[PDB]
Formats: sequence, C-alpha cells, structure tokens
Amino acid sequence: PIVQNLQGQMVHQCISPRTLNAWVKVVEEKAFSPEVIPMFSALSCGATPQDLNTMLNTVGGHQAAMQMLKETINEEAAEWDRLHPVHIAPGQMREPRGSDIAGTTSTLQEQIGWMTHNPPIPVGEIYKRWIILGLNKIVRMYSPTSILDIRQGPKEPFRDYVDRFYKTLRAEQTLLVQNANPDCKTILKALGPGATLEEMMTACQ
Amino acid sequence: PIVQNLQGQMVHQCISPRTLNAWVKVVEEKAFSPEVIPMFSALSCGATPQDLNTMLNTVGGHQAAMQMLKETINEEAAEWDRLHPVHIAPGQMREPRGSDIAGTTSTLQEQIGWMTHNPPIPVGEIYKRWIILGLNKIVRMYSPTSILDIRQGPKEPFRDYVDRFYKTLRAEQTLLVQNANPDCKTILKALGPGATLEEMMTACQ
Amino acid sequence: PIVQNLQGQMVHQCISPRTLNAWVKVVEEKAFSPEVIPMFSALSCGATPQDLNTMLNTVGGHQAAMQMLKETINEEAAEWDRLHPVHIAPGQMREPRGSDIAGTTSTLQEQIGWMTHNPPIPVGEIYKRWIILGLNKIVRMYSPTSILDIRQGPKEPFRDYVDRFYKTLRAEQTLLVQNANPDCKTILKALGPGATLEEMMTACQ
Amino acid sequence: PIVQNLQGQMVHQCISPRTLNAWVKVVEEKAFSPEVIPMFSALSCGATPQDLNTMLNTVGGHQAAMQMLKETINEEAAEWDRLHPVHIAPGQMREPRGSDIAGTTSTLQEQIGWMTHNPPIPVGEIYKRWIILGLNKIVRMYSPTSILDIRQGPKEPFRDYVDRFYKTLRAEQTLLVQNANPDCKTILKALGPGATLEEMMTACQ
Amino acid sequence: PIVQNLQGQMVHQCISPRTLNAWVKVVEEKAFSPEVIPMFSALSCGATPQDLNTMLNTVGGHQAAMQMLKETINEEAAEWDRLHPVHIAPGQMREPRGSDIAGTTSTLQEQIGWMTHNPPIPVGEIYKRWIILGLNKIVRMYSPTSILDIRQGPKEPFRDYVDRFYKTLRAEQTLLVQNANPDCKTILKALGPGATLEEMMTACQ
Amino acid sequence: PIVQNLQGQMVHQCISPRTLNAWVKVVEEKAFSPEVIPMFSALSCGATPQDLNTMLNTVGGHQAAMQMLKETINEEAAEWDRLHPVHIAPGQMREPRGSDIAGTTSTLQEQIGWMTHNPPIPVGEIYKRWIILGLNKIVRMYSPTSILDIRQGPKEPFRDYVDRFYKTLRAEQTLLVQNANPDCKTILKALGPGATLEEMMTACQ
Ligand SMILES: O=P(O)(O)O[C@H]1[C@H](OP(=O)(O)O)[C@@H](OP(=O)(O)O)[C@H](OP(=O)(O)O)[C@@H](OP(=O)(O)O)[C@H]1OP(=O)(O)O
Repeated sequence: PIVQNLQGQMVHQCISPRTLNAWVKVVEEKAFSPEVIPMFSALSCGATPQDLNTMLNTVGGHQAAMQMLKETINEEAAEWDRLHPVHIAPGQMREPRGSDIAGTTSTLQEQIGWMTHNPPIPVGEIYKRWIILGLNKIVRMYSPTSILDIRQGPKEPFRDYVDRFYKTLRAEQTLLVQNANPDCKTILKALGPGATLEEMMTACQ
Repeated sequence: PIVQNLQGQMVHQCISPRTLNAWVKVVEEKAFSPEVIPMFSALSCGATPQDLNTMLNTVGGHQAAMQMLKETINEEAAEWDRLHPVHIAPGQMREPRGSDIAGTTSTLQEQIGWMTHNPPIPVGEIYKRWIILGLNKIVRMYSPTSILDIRQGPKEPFRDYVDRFYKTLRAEQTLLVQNANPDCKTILKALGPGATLEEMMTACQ
Repeated sequence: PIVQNLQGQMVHQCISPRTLNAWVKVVEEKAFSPEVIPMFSALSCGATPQDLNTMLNTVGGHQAAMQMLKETINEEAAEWDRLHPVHIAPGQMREPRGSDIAGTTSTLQEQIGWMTHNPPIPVGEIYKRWIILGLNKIVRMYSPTSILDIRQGPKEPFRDYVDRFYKTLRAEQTLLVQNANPDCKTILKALGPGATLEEMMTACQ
Repeated sequence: PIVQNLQGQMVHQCISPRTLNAWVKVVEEKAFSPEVIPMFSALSCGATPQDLNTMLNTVGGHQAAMQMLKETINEEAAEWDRLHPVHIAPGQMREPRGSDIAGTTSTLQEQIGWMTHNPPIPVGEIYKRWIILGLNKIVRMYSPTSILDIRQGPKEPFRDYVDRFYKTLRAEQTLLVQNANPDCKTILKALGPGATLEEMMTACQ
Repeated sequence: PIVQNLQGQMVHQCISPRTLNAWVKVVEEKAFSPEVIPMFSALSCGATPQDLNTMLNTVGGHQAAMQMLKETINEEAAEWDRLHPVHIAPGQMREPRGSDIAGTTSTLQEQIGWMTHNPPIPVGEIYKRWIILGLNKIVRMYSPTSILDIRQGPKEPFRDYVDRFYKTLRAEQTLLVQNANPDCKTILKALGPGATLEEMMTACQ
Repeated sequence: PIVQNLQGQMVHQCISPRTLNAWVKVVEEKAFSPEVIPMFSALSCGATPQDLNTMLNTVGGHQAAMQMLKETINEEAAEWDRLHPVHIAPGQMREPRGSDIAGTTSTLQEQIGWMTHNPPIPVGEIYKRWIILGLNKIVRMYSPTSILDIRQGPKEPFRDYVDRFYKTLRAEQTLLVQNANPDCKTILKALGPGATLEEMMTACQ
C-alpha cells in the first residue's frame, strides 16, 4: 500500500502477511456473502493495483467468480479508454490506460508515481471501484433465495424471520408484513401505518 | 482512524486487520450482550465515519438489528439538520450535514479535513454517539428476561443469584431482597437497612 | 494509555485490541483468582480513567463483583472529596473531583490534561489504586476455603500440600507444620526451629 | 528485505518470523496449487537473494520440486552469464554473475550494495523472476487433470462445473459449452454467440 | 522495560501483553523444567524490578516455589544491605537498599532514575541475578530422578538413553558408559579412552 | 539482536517473544530435520552471542544433541585461539577469545562493542558459523535411512519416490535411475543420457 510515514511523506509499504492471510480466510469462510465486500474494501486501504491483483490472485477456489470478475474489469478498462485516450517525453510521467489502472501493463514504480503525483491520479482507488462493481454482481448471482420466498414460519420467532428477510434483501441488493405469519400479520395490521421496525418487532415479541 | 504520529501531527491511518477481526468475532460470540458496546467503543477509538461504517457493514448476521440501527442513525441525522442548517467557496471547508456525519454523502478527505481542523468538527465522535444510542436500544430489545423474573432458587447460591440479577439489570438498563429465597431473605431482613452488597453477600454465604 | 513517543513527549494512544482481548480472556479463564490482579495492573500500564472503565466494562459476567467494585470506587471518591474540596478561569485547568478521577464526570481531554500537566495530577494511577482496593476485597470474598481446612492428606506429597496451603493464604491475604500429616509432622518437629521452607520440603520429600 | 525507514533511506531489515511461518504453512496446506505463486511473490516483497534462499530452503517436503527448481535457476543463471560477462578496483562495486544473483556466491553486503546503488541493480527482483519461472513449471507438472477430462455431471450444478473448469485451466496455464451436460448445453447453444460468462451461468442456474 | 527509542535515549516502555502471556504459558506448560530459566531471562530483557515482580506475581500455581523464591530474594537483599549500607538531599538520587532493588520499597520513577543514571545503578540486572539464583534452586528441588537411576534399558536405543541422561544432569546441575546396557557398554569399552560423544553415539547406533 | 533504528545507528534490541516461541516450536515439531537449519539461521538474523545462547538454551529436549553441539563449539573456539592469540588499556576494547565469541566469558556490552566497532568484529556471525557446523553434524547423525535403501516400490508413483530420495540426500548431505522400479527404469534408460529431472518425472508420470 501507499502510507504516510512518521515524518509525513507518502511511501510504498509491503502488503503485510496479516492482511494477506485475513483476506484468504474471509473468502474461505464466507464465500460471497455480502459482508465480504466491506471487508475487502477495508483490507485494501491504500492499495496499489499490484496489491489489489495480489489479493484477488491469492484466492484458490471460486474460479468461476474470479473469471466473471476479470470480465467486469475488462469492460470498465475499455470504458476508461473510451473516456481517456492516450498518445513518451524522456523522464516524464505517461498517462495511464485501462490496463495500466488494472495493473497488467503498468509497473509498481509507475503505479507509485501516479498515486503520489501532485495532483495524484488515484489509480488504486479507480481500480478498487471496478473490482467492487464486479464483486457486487457476484454477490447478487450467488444469493441462494428470492425475497419472495422468505416467509415467517408458524413457530418462527418474528426476530429470526426479520433477520432472514434483511439478510436476503442485502444479497439481492409492506412485503415484510405480507410475508409474516397469520398471528404477527394481525398484530402488525392493527399497529396502523408508518410503524418503525423497532415497534413492529416489539409488538410481535 | 486519525492518530498522532511519532512527531505530533494528526494523520489518517488504515483500520488494522486485528481491529476488523476483533469486532466481527465479538459480535459472533456475544451478539448484543451489553458488554459488546464498551468493546465497540474501544475498538473504534479515533475512528472516522468511514471506519465506523466499515465496522458495522462487516457484520454478516443480525440484519434486523443493523436495519433498526440505520433507523436510529437517520433520526439523529434529521435532528442534526434541524439544529445545524447549511447553505461552496473555492478551496474552503463546507459545513457537514447529518448524512455527512454518518459518512454516506462525505468523502474520507472531507472527514479528515473536519476532524483535523483548528478547531475540529469531531464528526467521528458525533457519529459514534448516534451509533451507541442505536446499539443501546438493541441491547434492551434483545434482553431475554425481565428483572421481575429473576428470583433465587431454593438451592441456588446467593452469589449466582446476584450475578443473574445484575446481568439482567444491565441489559434492561430492595428488589434484590424481595426476590431472594426464604432462607437468605430472613438473614437479609435481620441485617437492618443500608447494608452494602458485600455485607449482604457475606451474610448469605 | 499515555505513552512516550519515539521523540520524547507524553501522548495519548488508543487501547490496543491485544490488550482488550488479553484482559477479557484472563477474567474468563481465572475469574478472581489472586493472580488476576497483577495481570490487571500490568495490562493497564499508562491507563487513563477512560481506559480503566473500558477494561472493567468489557467484562460480561461476574456482575455481582462489578457492582461491589462500583461501591468501593464510590467510597474512595467520597473520601477524595473530603480531603480535596473544589470550587472556571477561561482556558485554565480545573481541579478534579472524585467522579472526575473515576472518569464518570471528566472527558478524555481533561484526563490527558491532568496526567501530562507539569507537575502532573496522576488521575489514572489514583483511580487504579481505588480499583485494586476493590478487586482485593473481591478476591478475598471469592476465596473458596479457609486456611484452617488445608491439611495434608495421608497419601498427599508434601509439595502438593504446601502448594494448596500458600495458594489459600494468598487468596485470604507453624500452622504449616500443625496441618501436616503424622509422618511429615514427626520429621518436621525433629528439624528444630527456624527451618527454611526449602529445608522442610527437602526433609519431607 | 530492503525497506524504506520512517526517514526515507533504503535499509536492510531481518525477515520476520510471521513471514517465515506464513510461507511454510501455505506450502504445507496448498502444495503447488497455482494460488501459492502470488502468495510467494507477496511474502517476498523487497527480498534480497539471501531472503529468497531462506524461504525456499525452509520448505521441508517436496524435495523433487525443490530440485527441479534448482535446475531452472541454474539454466537462468547460465543465460545471464551469456548476456552479461564480467572480468576488482579497491573499494568498488563488482558486477554480479548468475550465481551472485541466485545468492550462492554473493554476500548479503554485496546484495544490499547492488540493490541500493544509484542506479540499482535489482538482484532480488531478477532472482525472483527466475524462481517464479521455475515454480510455474512445477504448478503445471503437479496439475492432476487435463482440461479435456473436466465435464459437467448429469446432476452437477453448472456453477460447480465452471469452478472445476477454470481451476484446471489455471493450473495447466466453446470448450466450456462442449463439456457441459446435455440439458445446459441445449440452453447454452440457444443463447447464440458472444455470451458473457455471467449470462451463461444465469441461463444454467 | 527500559529500551532505547528510535532517536537513542533510554526510556521506559510498558510490559507487552505478548510478553506477559508468553511467561504465564511457559510456566503452565513446563513448570520448573531447566529450560524455563533461559526463557525467563530472555522475556525479562531490559526489565525494571517492577516488571520482574509483575512476571513472578502473574504465576497462579506453584505457590510453594514462589514462597521459596521470596526467601532466597530476602537472603540476597540482606547480604546487599551488609555490603552497601545507606544513610535525602532535596531533588537528589538516594542510594538503593535491598528492598529497593527487589522493588518492594522503591517506586517505578526511582527505579528508572537508577537504571538510566550516568553511570547507571543497574537495579533490574541485580534483582534478576537474585531471582535466577532462586529459580535454579527450585529447578534442582523439582528434579524427579537422580543421575544414578538413569540406566539404559535392554531394548532402549542409545540416543534415547543419552537424551534422558543429559536431561537429568541439566536439572541436577564414564558414568555414561557405566550406566549403558551390556551390548553398548562392550562397544564403548573397546573404543578406548577420550572418545567424543558423537563417536560413542555413532558406535552404538 | 543488533538492528538499525529508523535514524540509521546500529543498536541493541531485545529478542522478541515471537522469535523465541517460533524457534522452540520448530524444534518441537521438526526435531533435526534439515529444514530446521535455514529456519535457525533466519530467526537468528542480527543475533549477538547472548541471543544465540538464549535460542539454544530454550530447547528442553534433545539434550544428547545439545551436548554434541557444545563439543563442536569448544573445538571451534580452541581453533580460534590457535589462529588469534590475545594478551587491558583503560577504556579500550579488548580482543575476543574463543569463549568470548561463544558468549560464555564476554558480557552483552562487550559483544555490542565488538559488533558495532568501526571496523566491526562480527562475533555473532562467527559464532553462528560454529553453531551451524555443529547442527549440520547432528542432522547427518539423526538421518534415519541411507540413500542406498531408498528404492521405488512396485506401486509407488515416481514423484513420491523422487521426494523420498532427495529428502534423504539432503539429510545425508544415475543412482536415481538404478533405484527406480522395473517399469520406470525401462522408460528412463530409453530417454538416453543427460535428461533433466523434469523430463524423467514427465516420462514416468
Ligand atoms: O497487526 P497484527 O497482525 O495483529 O500482528 C501484530 C504486529 O505484527 P505483524 O506486523 O508482524 O503482523 C505487531 O507489529 P506492529 O503493528 O506493532 O508494527 C506486533 O507488535 P510489535 O510492534 O510489539 O512487534 C505484534 O506482536 P506483539 O505480540 O509483540 O504485540 C503482532 O501481534 P501478534 O504477534 O500477537 O499476532
């Protein structure tokens, strides 16, 4: 990543073993559960494109997903090249192409050069946006169940139903009342409109 | 977070993998037991609003609770906008709205700018107060038992009863004597008024 | 905590996740065994009153004990207010009350201000003394057995008896000879007076 | 490794126990799965040739592979000597041979001298390229199955088939449609040409 | 401990949670096996007397041993007072007594003052010597078996016998040949005198 | 160890708990497998002789081996004294003897003095060479099997045979073809001379 030192210049630092290990584990344990994406974003804070490629490449399974991500990345790179065409002056900074931003045709030195320039071309933040676009599509695709099939069981506590319901909504990116069981539905209808979630859960406890 | 370096300027530092992992674990193990809230507060020391969103977003279950928290946050943001209306001068710091404080409409750079300004607008501390308000409501809601149903069993050591009693009081945010068993109640009545907890526990040992 | 940096000023540092986790574990594993108190003292080195409250508040069980501790803290605060009454000059340091020292009516900024003042008012060290007073009472109260009931078994090695004996003495805060079994007692009587513990253990091996 | 300090000079730092342990583990757990190579590259960031030899030498099994790697390294060193022949001036930097780059005939001091020279001779990056060439051959050799033998089972979800298919392609360094089962193949034929992987997976869900 | 910072002054640093935990574990796992003493010495590098008391006090079992250690410490303190009697000048450093060195009658500030003085009075190194004297006696006392009872079994490999033999010698602080079994003894007699241990082990393989 | 700080002077640093623990574990798990020696070398980077003694002394078993190592060290020290005889000028650096290099008759201060002198007498690197000489002899001695007894089984994959073969060669510090099974031997004979290991393994797959 690029960090500020103790004396206030922006410098390159090796990706840490703890960071590498945390990512691989979270993917092993959680696959593409929606909470994996904010974890990715936080572990890749200050990342160069090389660091972002390292994190993606260290994943060993889920190679269907990692291929779909490559496709999304290539579409975003091609749209970048559409908006930002490029033509080098000895010793001068060249302009990045899509593939430079994705770290396939750029060196670490060029990446540091762009990201620390005054003003900076934040190639790591741009690439991370493309990656997260790609990851969100994967989360949606690997969502097991439609929100239409989340209905409260006759013996299911209302709290457990609401947990399943919002978990599903998150992955898919008055239905709550419609899908409640007969007993809670009756209570909820009687609360009248514009009830908060806290009030609905309280009433159905 | 925003930290002081070794040479005494306030600077942004990446959230650490250890911090991220500690929070997710504590939520996995303890759900919304009341001791989870001081742990949240300590792990989020120096946090920007972006860091606070990261910590909340990395939680994978309990999505009913995380929705109720969003509701509380939106009420606090709306009250902020009531007390602090806003109208930008090239190169100058804009005034934060509620949604800026909650980190949904503000950038990390703006967040750092507010928090390090002379004098600072402590947007991370303000947002953390809203979050903790929301978390306290969740702790109360997920409290399993009323204090009225904590009564000492005929064979239950007085110490174990007092542990259950104050554990319940904490989550709900002379009853101790009333709810004691016949044998301890008699001892306790005879101690006369204004006995410390240490004396009551000693007497009932 | 308040630490010295690499360049020799006293500065505030966030409590670390490792410190938070170590305390909670030691309390989970050892409850109020006497060795928990030196561990508390070492983990809270440089602590502000806010840090000390964090460590106490992150404990989830033992709420009878944590209530008894609050009582001890309130007695020490009230004695502080007796010895050190207080009456603020714009921009000047106010004098701390008992509740300021215990961190319930003081801010982190005021706490840092006192502890780094020339000369310092060491509010973290004062509060830690009150806490340890309270913890020692809890250790004594949760001591399972009287020293009078620690007697060497007919088949119990003398070493194992002495371990039980001094473990009990520690928690309760010639008896060793009196409580020995017939065979060791005879050996020990014959050593004559003023024998070291090493000599007694050697003789009874 | 060679790192930048807090005050911006390039200096030698000991390889950390965490780095040493992470490599040995990943090799214990994953053998020569293709994802082991980006992990190697990331753990050896800033490495001197001595550090790279340390990491390879700390592997205890897989000695057939480690011998094959030595062979690849010796071929790359010999090609280096072909392109860059060498002839020492008291106190002056000598030119590195192949075996100097591989760290068998060079000292740590000479290695630091080359890598920190203005302009630097990046002997650690050159050696790492040779090592990765050698590792890629090993990954290909230890690939269990041909891509021709990855075919979708009659009851196998299309997602699981695509995961096996791209996992195999990665290790080997319209076939996807040809190797699909009758039911998915029919769906896929009907999508018409130039379908993305996302569309194929969606259609076959 | 007292450490050198990044800018070369000797300063006090909190004992780390990792250090505290490592000591307690090693004592839990290894009791007073002789290898515990070099581990103690290494974990207490730079220790103040307060740090050394912390490490000893955090041990929860083995209270017979910890009492025997107190006795040894009190004898060494009393011998110190014999060799170095003491008589304070406002603002000046007082001379340490035995109990000051053992950290029972001295403050952390006084301890730092002695250890960083020009020239320093190394109170932490002096106390550590007393502690190690005491620990060595405990290792000897808890040694299970005499070296006279370590004899090679008729089916016991010579290597395993030599491991038991030197393990016992270490704890107790031509016998090797005398205690060998008939078959190895014969081989060893025939090697003639002044054979190295390597030669004896080779011969008996 | 002796490290460079953030501001570029060579200074003494305490051996870390992580380093101490990593060594003890690796010896517990791997005994004197050949890969233990590069691990020792990497964990002892920058070590003083005191640090090297700490690492050796913290090993609890294998006391036959640790005695054989002492013997090797004493022979290397005696050869040092042969090549470098010594005769002290107030305040001046004395010349190290063998036993000074092995850290038995030298203090930590003298050790730091030698290693940081201009030009340095690298007593830690010299001692580490003696130790590694001694360790290599132990690895050879504890090698279970001769290379002559590594032969491919009738049903043993060629890869697994080559792994056993080079593992044994490493510990002992056309035979591969001679010891192959009939079926692979035939294939290998037919490849003709000067085949790489990769080609032999490919042919026998
Ligand atoms: O951030 P973490 O993955 O939780 O690991 C930390 C980290 O070590 P790594 O940089 O090797 O990962 C610390 O280094 P810093 O963050 O302070 O630079 C180190 O602390 P030290 O500075 O004291 O070496 C500490 O080790 P310690 O146990 O000594 O506190 C260790 O945590 P663990 O070794 O407990 O996993």
